[PDB]
Formats: sequence, C-alpha cells, structure tokens
Amino acid sequence: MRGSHHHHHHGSMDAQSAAKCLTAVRRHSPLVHSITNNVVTNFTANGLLALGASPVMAYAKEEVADMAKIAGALVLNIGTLSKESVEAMIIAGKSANEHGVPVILDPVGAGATPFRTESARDIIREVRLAAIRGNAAEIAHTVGVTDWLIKGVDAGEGGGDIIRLAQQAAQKLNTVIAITGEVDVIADTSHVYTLHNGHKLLTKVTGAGCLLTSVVGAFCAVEENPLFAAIAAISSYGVAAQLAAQQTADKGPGSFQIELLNKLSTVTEQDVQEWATIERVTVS
Amino acid sequence: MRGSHHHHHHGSMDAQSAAKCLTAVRRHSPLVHSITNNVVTNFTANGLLALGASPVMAYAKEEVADMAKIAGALVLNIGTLSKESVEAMIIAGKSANEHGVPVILDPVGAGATPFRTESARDIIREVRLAAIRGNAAEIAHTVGVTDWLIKGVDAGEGGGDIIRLAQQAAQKLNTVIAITGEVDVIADTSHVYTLHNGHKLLTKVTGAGCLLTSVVGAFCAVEENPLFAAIAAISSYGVAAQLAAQQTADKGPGSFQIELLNKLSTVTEQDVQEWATIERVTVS
Amino acid sequence: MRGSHHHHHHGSMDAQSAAKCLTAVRRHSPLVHSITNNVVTNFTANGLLALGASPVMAYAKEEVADMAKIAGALVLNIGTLSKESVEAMIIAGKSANEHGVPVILDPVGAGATPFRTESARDIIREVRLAAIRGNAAEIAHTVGVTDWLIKGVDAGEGGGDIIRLAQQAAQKLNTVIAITGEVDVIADTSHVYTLHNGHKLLTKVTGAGCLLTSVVGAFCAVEENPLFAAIAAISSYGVAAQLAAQQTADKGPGSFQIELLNKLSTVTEQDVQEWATIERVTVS
Ligand SMILES: Cc1ncsc1CCO
Ligand SMILES: Cc1ncsc1CCO
Ligand SMILES: Cc1ncsc1CCO
Ligand SMILES: [Cl-]
Repeated sequence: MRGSHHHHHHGSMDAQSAAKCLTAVRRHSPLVHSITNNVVTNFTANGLLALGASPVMAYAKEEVADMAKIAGALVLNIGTLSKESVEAMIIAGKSANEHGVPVILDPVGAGATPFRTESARDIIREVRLAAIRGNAAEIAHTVGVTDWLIKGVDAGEGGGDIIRLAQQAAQKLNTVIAITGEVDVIADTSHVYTLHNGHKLLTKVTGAGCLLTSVVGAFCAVEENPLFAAIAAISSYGVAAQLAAQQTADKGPGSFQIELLNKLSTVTEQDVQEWATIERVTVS
Repeated sequence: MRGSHHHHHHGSMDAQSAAKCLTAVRRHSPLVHSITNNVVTNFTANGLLALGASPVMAYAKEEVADMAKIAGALVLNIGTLSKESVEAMIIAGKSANEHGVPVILDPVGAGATPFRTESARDIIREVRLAAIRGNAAEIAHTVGVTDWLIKGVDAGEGGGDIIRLAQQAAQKLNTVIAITGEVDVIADTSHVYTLHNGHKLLTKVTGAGCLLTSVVGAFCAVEENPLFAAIAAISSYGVAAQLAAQQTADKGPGSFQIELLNKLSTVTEQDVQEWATIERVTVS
Repeated sequence: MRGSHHHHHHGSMDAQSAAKCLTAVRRHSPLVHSITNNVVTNFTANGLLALGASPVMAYAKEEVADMAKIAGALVLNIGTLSKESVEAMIIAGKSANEHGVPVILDPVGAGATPFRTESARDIIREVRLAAIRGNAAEIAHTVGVTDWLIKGVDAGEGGGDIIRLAQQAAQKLNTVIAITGEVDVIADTSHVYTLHNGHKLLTKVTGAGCLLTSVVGAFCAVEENPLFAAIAAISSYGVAAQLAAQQTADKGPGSFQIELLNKLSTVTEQDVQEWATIERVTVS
C-alpha cells in the first residue's frame, strides 16, 4: 500500500497531492502500531479510527517485535517513558527496520530531564527513523544544539532560524524533521517547507501533538517519501482542526476535542485541496 | 446483591427480564473490579459510572486479591498485557473464585500474537470463569480450531456457524460464551441465544468491546445466572448504542462516543422492554 | 510564580480572593507534575490545560526527581499504585521538598485494601505535604492508626463529624486537609471552612476527584498559603461544575464531562466572585 503520490520532478509537494495521500489512508486503512505515553493512548486510538486507520497498542517486549513487523508504520512516543518501555521501543524499532516498516519518533519533553534527552538519543542511535516530530525546543535538545543557543528557540519568531534548525537537524540525522509551532517547518536533507494550517485550540487538548505524530505514521504507511507523507499528514490534520474550531471555538476545549475527532472522519479530499497551505522554501 | 431475575422454568430469557436486571444494577451499584488495558481504562470507568455501577481498577500483586474479594464482579482484559499483569490477573481471579465473585474474561487479540493466545489460555487454565466475551476469531483460536465448517464462498455469514462455535466452546470450557460482532451469539452448556441490538458506529470507538465486557460484569454482579446476566447486559448496551446513534446522526464518531455514555445513563427499563431483541435458538 | 493573594489579617478567605487566584493560575500557567493513576491521566491533563495550567506526567525513578524540582507543584495519586510507583512518588516528593515545590496527595481508595492504606501512610511519613485531598472515609482510614485516635461520636454516617475529622487530621498531620462530599470541608491547624459549590453529576465522571486534586496543585503553585489555595481551587472548580451542569443536567454524564472541560476554560473572575460560597466555621 506504500505508493508514490508525488515527486519533485513535477513541482513542489502541494494541496492536491496531500489530498491524494488522505484518500489512500482511507482506502488502505493502514495498521499503525503506537508505543506511546499513557496520557494519550485512548485519544490516539480514537483519532486514528476516526481518520480511517487501524490502531494497535502493544507494549510488551514479549510481543512488540511481532506486532511491528506486520504494521504499516511504527510510532514511538516517550511522553511517560520508563526503562522498560524504552527497551520495547528499540526492540520494536529494530524489527520495523528489518522489515521495512517506517518508524516515527515523538521526543516529548526531550530537554526537560536528562533521562528523556538521553532516551531520545538512544532510540535515534539504535533505530533508523523515517521522521521525528516535535516542538523546536525538543528537537534542539535531541539533536544536541549547544545549551546556550537553545534560548534562540524561545518566544515566537521565524523567517530563517527555525527553518535552518530543521534542515540542519535533518542533515545531521539523515531523516525528516518536522517542527510544529505557530508555523510548522518540515525538512529532509535537501528540501524545506513551511505549513500554515491548524488552530491555537490544539494547544488546549492533551495529545493533540501525540496524535498528530501517529497520523504522520498512518500517512507514512501509504506514501514512500516521508517528507511528502508528513506534509500531507500535518496539512490534513490542520484543516480538520480549523474545521473543528469553526464549530466550537466559542464553546471551549472540551467541545473542540470531540469535534476534532468528528472532523478527522468527515474531512474530505476537497477540503484539503481547498484549504491546505503548503509553501516550498527556497534553499540555497 | 446478586439474585435471580429469571428462571428457565419461567420461559426463555426475554427483554422483560433484561430490563429488570438493568434496574437491579442501578439499585445496587455493584463494585466492578477491572484489570484492563491502558487504552480503555478511562472509557471503561466512565461507562460503568454512567450505567450506574461503581468501577475500581487495581493491578498490583500486593492488592489484587484483596480488592477482588470485596468486589461484586472481576473483569480481566488482556488488551495491553504484560507478563506481570497476567500474573496479577490470575492472582485476582483465584481470590474471586474462592470468595464466590464472578470472573469475566475479554481475550482481546487472542490469535494475533502467540503471547496473547497463550495468556488467555493460562487464565482459563487457572481461573473458573463465569463468562467470556470476544469476537469469533478470538474465541475460536483460544479454544483451538476443531470444527472448521461454516460456509463456502463469500455469500452470507450464515449464523449457524457462529452458534455452533459458541455452544461448543461453552461446553468445552464449561462457561458462558458471548460472541459479539455482526452476528451476536450467547450460549452456555445447554442454551443458545442470538441478540440483535447494535450499530456499526461502535467499531469507531476504541474500547467499545472492552466496556461491553465490563457491563457484562456489572450484570453478573446482580444476576446469579451468567447466561441471563450476559444477555441482559448486551441487550441493554445495544439499545443504548442504538439510541446514541439516533441522537448522533451524521455528527461523527466523537459525538457518538459521548452520546453512548449519555444513553447508558438515560436508557430506561421501558426502553429495554421495548427495543431489546432476544432470540432463543432451537438447536437439536 | 508562587505569591500570596490573601492574608487572614484581611479577614477570612472569600470569593473575591478565590477569583484572584484563578486569574493568577491563568497568568502563570504553572507546570503541574502529576504521578497519578492510569484511569484519569487524559482527563487530568485536559482539565489542567482547559483551566490554564501546564500538565506534565513523569513516573520513572530515573527522572521524577529532575521533573519535580522544575515544577510549580507535585501531585501524588495512588488510584492504581504499584510498589514501583509508590517508590517513585516518594523520590519525587523528597526532591520537591528540597526545592520548595508544594506537594499534594490524593489517597485514593485508602482503607479499601491494606496496601493502599499503608502506601498512603508511607508517603505522608517520607514527604512534607502541602495538602491532602480525599473523601471522608479515605482520610479517616489514613489517619486512624487506632480506632480511638480521632475523637468523636460513633454513629450512622457522618457530617458534623467531618468538620471535627478535618480539624483533628490537620492537627495530627500538620497540613491542609480537604475532604470533599455533598458539603466540602477544608482545614489547617488553625482554621476551618466549608464550601458549597458543584453538582452531583461529578460523581458520574471518573477522575472528577483526581482532577480536583490536580487543580488544588495548580493553585498551590501560585498562592503560598495552601489553605487559601485549596479553597480557591475547590471553589473555582465547583462553580465551573455548576455552570456545566446547568447546561448538561438532562443530557447525561458524557455531555457533562465535556462541558466541565469547557467551563474550566470559560469560567471567569466575575463568575467565581458571584457564585463561590465560602464559609468560615466559627470554631473555638
Ligand atoms: C503533557 C504530557 N506529559 C507527559 S505526556 C503529555 C501528553 C502530550 O500532549
Ligand atoms: C486499540 C487498542 N489497543 C489495545 S486494546 C485496544 C482497544 C480495542 O478496541
Ligand atoms: C474508580 C477508580 N479506580 C482506581 S483509580 C479510580 C479513579 C478515581 O476516580
Ligand atoms: Cl499505564
């Protein structure tokens, strides 16, 4: 089911190709194996079901190798990590690597404690990753940006710094780096894009980001290029979120959470084509 | 308190009696002890509360025997099992057995990985179960395929193939077998029934089956005969699910999940007596 | 971010001051580190985000000390405790004590099993707590090392005994004791208050109490006096609950839960000032 829905020889990844990827997810219902934190398990599963994917949660070292080998994508999330779960994530990741199943990492809280930072690097060192999704601070700490410079990530300013961070981190780790924030930045070793969809309400629902990383996995299961896969995932999620906010912005984060689940199931190819905002960044 | 709300010497289980058990659950608010997966814990607890029962979750080997013996029912779910949690489930089940507390099992994933099939089997070997609730494949692979026939060529589900599986499994494991899905069959050693109350939207809510097994536990806490208890539980859940679906319409799986919790609370004894569809199967 | 929003010199704690603390919580978005049960993690995080706080969940002994020292408050909840989690809770509490981070305890199920009663007591013995939040029975079983320690009249149920229970527990443990029920009673070593806000629908939402404890934590992060912080937290929460009920009372527990999250976000200073019912108990 891992097809090719876009190629740079035809131009920059765009809304139409993103919309195609979404339909492929609905069509193939990829099995997405998540080894995530216990604050977002139920939400992640429900979000994936709403979207049209097949979620599976298995954490036991006695069975993670077997589950990951048959999955369409593997997503590792250290939100509530333990030494045991980190072990399982690497066992699952190696099985995934051996079988060609793309692996996505969400380094939740990397930088907050040495344990999270090191566990994130342990995974990167022991597992080949198709992509890493996180906020600017988490990415900077994970890749090793020098202490004193990290501050350069604070506040909310853009136009190059965050864009360069993404490309430099991608070049260093040889993977796709997706930094979400006021403006989202996605890059691989030689290409960079900025995405402009979503709604601030997402910052008021726990797991909004964790679920997003799982959605990136679902798209990575049907699109061979993780960059394009991630761009389509984030754009689709963002449109779904904007549509959800229109119906609940005035009600509150509770109604919005529920409506996001509804929209992930009702958002159409037409919606993405019409509202997705994807911009290629001139790199040179 | 567990009593008898129906006897075979009073006819075959019917909606009338099912509604009576629902009222009994709400009147006694039985304590239902769950040792389940972290993907459905919150949803399971909220569903039981809405229904009218009192949920409690306890997993540590240092207390499961103590919590189980004071419960009205113990429910074991292997959704996100670990070697340690299964050992805890058995310790809990044995305490329940020694104190006369009904034990219900949900063999989630049995047949998907060897670890899961064997874990389900270990529990069955060490714990006397009042009932087992799961899908056809999970029941078949846990008991082991003996009878293969059902129907040739993809045409119809038949129904007799599942009825056969249910009763055979009930006889082999000497327990109540509740198989749910498109079919829906419940049976014990000498009796078999078919229920017809559900909705496809349940396939869009994670833990929809896990919560259903917990509800079966709530009913077994007040109805002495597990066959009657399971039938009442599933019928009531099914009616609630139908009402939730009506109210939901085309809103989405998020709205439906919320409405299911609402209806488990507002569904009435009269609603059950009216929509519960219970068919006793005449096999010979 | 921990300032003082009231002083007994200006009289007793009142709605006006409660309102100010709420605003303080939203201004600082205090980081609330919770080591809680797996049935309420998502609800707890979502509730804190809606309120305006910043939740973080960390449980591994490899990081709980590092996470606690940078938090605004530490919340310990034994709902689904394990030998490992209790150990981690104490490690986190000691670290928090070393840095002046307020620690709140929710002795869930204390008295139901010896392991929980013992565990609750081990934490109290090893960690200086700012406050303990639970129901009458849990507080009674926790402090009642002997059946005579807490002096009072033994009879059916309890009420006026609650105020006396609170006073004695607060004096014996040297901390703030918040007992919630149809009527809430909060006390420290020298003052006693009863609160009268909220709605019975809260008994139908799992984690309603666990979240409240976390909210007490968020307020303690911005108000140096734990008694005052606890009153403001419980009053604000109750008001949000009444407002949510008014719009959900006849829909069901599912709708209510969602509306509670909405209201924790939309409830204003004015709402608290007008609805919060705080009464100082003339004791002497
Ligand atoms: C806030 C939080 N803390 C640990 S995991 C988590 C969920 C990410 O949204
Ligand atoms: C998605 C999931 N993972 C383990 S159990 C479960 C719920 C089945 O609906
Ligand atoms: C009911 C329950 N059982 C274990 S923790 C818990 C959450 C408190 O509401
Ligand atoms: Cl967990």
